Amino acid sequence: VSSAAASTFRYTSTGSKNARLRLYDGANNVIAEKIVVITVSNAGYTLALAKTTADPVTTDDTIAFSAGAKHLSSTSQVWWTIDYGAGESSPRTALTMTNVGAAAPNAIASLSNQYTSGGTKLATLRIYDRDGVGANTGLLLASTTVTFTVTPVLYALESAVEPFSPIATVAAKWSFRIQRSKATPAGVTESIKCAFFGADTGTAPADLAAWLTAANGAGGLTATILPSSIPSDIISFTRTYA
Repeated sequence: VSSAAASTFRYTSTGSKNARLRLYDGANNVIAEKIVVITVSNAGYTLALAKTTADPVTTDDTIAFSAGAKHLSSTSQVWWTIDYGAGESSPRTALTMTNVGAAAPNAIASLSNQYTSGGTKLATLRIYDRDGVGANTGLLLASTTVTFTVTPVLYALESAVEPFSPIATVAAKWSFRIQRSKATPAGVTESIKCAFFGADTGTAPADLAAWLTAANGAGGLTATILPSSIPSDIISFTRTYA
């Protein structure tokens, strides 16, 4: 029918398609017609995902995952994205579907994240047929989700006043120490900026952002806790009451 090279197409939707070859006269009437049925089925995609770390996960450590993608008989490059509860990675990452059948799913490397907060966290791995680089966003080939709990790290406070009863119009030294429920991992030093409000001024920051500004402001101090240590350095605020 032509001397041109073969033409390649990828079907957007699933179902049954009718590759149709037609012969047209001058009046665009069908003379001869040939139909080839193409079955576009997106099933048969297996997505495995699990967490490597098995001990009670803390917010200090980094939780890593092992993930893989497999198809029954299709060896075609797909795209994958990962969501840790905050959204999906903006560039879809290409995956080569070298292995098929039931031998071994193709693995996905460098899957890890650090969870700032605690509680129940879920990780969802999704695979799409087409890259989302452009306006094209192919059908979601498959998805999976694994949920787990992470124990948050709680902070306890020890407080004292250098004079136990601050004399009116006399300076008093508030001393503060911070205890961490879990020892900080080695190589990680924690610098926490703290702001204190005494009853002398009579006005306290009623807003969280105001407290943050006070901590980062002049009337705030910094407590440094060294790696592999529970306690913190003593923090001393001098305040005068009238």
